Amino acid sequence: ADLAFEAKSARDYAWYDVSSFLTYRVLRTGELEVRVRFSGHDEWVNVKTSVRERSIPVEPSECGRVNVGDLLLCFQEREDQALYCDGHVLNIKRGIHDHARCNCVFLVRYELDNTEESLGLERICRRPE
Ligand SMILES: OC[C@H]1O[C@H](O[C@H]2[C@H](O)[C@@H](O)[C@H](OCCCCC3CCCCC3)O[C@@H]2CO)[C@H](O)[C@@H](O)[C@@H]1O
Ligand SMILES: [Zn+2]
Repeated sequence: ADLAFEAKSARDYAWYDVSSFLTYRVLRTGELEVRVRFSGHDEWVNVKTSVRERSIPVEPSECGRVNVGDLLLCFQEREDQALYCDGHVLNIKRGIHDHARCNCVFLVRYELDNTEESLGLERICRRPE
């Protein structure tokens, strides 16, 4: 299977699945940027910093491969809005569960503002590798 990607947006700092790439441009400065179309509107995003390989769901049977200090894309639901953004695992309370669903609790620290939330596996994706 081929590489899929996600891009970070300058509007909200959240990551969105990239559908396709349209063109590119070089800045006076030398930074390279890329015009990205999102799946589901259109943006210039820095290649080095704001585009990476798509995060990957964790299945309950493999919840053990998530550790502290791991970087994860987290579904951060609030008021109304819901953003997928980066946080790091600070701590894990492992639960008693089978392959069907994971009741482990992952305390994450969101990178942007250092706020803290407790998430289920269902609201986190790991990074490749
Ligand atoms: O590249 C900058 C940093 O992040 C990397 O991940 C990112 C990396 O940033 C970025 O350059 C690289 O961009 C690849 C973006 C894909 C460009 C687009 C692809 C479809 C059509 C061709 C053009 O993606 C890496 C993942 O392949 C690496 O994880 C990191 O080591 C590296 O320093
Ligand atoms: Zn688990």
